Amino acid sequence: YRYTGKLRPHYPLMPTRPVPSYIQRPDYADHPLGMSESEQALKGTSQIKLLSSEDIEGMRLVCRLAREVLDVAAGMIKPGVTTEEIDHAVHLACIARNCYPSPLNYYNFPKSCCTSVNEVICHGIPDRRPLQEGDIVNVDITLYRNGYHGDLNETFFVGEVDDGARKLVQTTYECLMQAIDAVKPGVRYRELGNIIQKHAQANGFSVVRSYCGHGIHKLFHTAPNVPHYAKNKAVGVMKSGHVFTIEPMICEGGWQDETWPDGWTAVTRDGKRSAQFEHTLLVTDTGCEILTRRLDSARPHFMS
Ligand SMILES: O=C(NO)c1ccnc2c1ccn2Cc1ccccc1
Ligand SMILES: [Co+2]
Ligand SMILES: [Co+2]
Ligand SMILES: [Mg+2]
Ligand code: NA
Repeated sequence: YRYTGKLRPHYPLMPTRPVPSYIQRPDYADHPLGMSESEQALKGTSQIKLLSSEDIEGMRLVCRLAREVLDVAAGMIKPGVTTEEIDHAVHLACIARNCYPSPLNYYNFPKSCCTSVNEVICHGIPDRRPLQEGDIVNVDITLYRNGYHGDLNETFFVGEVDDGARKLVQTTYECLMQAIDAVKPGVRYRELGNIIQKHAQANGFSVVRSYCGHGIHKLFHTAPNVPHYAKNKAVGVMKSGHVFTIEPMICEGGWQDETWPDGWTAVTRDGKRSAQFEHTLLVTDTGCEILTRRLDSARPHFMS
């Protein structure tokens, strides 16, 4: 395998972390290939759940808890910290909040969060590599509580970064917020990729095509499919009571991705950097609520 950049996996991985049996588990947690029977059943349906009041309270709760866990991870980002140590802290933080860390054994993913450095687009596996000054790193969190999943991510700076890193991360965050600002009943899910790609291209960046936003609630990934690029053919119209993610991945060079031999880590084919942000959103009559927002600070972590 020809690595596309400088990054390499740093093995061994710490042995798999257990979740106490007192924590409710999603179906895939105990499936040997990590398959979700509930996702596979709804595979090939395009109908989007209208959440009940009970469902909405359950999503507010788990999305609030997932934000608290991302904020734990954000506190740790500095030179010399391993991504494995971030994952260990995340894993304990979930457990402390009576949540299952959704990524764990999702299609056999080995860890409790994804940590994506520099050319990694998404789904990076926490490992023994110490963060270096100049790195950008994304931490992607998803929790499962009382049957509901809540999903968010942010990209962070590792000490001082270059002007390129600042522009890439700022623009990706702007893409996400412009998409969110368009969300309201009656808007087609395919329109968000037009707004995202228009703002990436105006700043000289490309948009990953292989990974999309998703419906989320009782399932980790379900309808709708929400592409981040222009002129996609996503099916569906936003209705009050829909919940889904927007999670644009923006790249310095081309959009093309490939996967490491580990089967998970997605990287730019050209080895240039990619950044990502993600929120979980509830469509309301007036617009949108950001279920994974910060409650106690106006700005994402990179802004400070
Ligand atoms: O937080 C997440 N997204 O916002 C999240 C998303 C999608 N897939 C995930 C994670 C967790 C683990 N896998 C599963 C996987 C399956 C085949 C290839 C690569 C990864
Ligand atoms: Co996520
Ligand atoms: Co997601
Ligand atoms: Mg090394
Ligand atoms: Na990256």
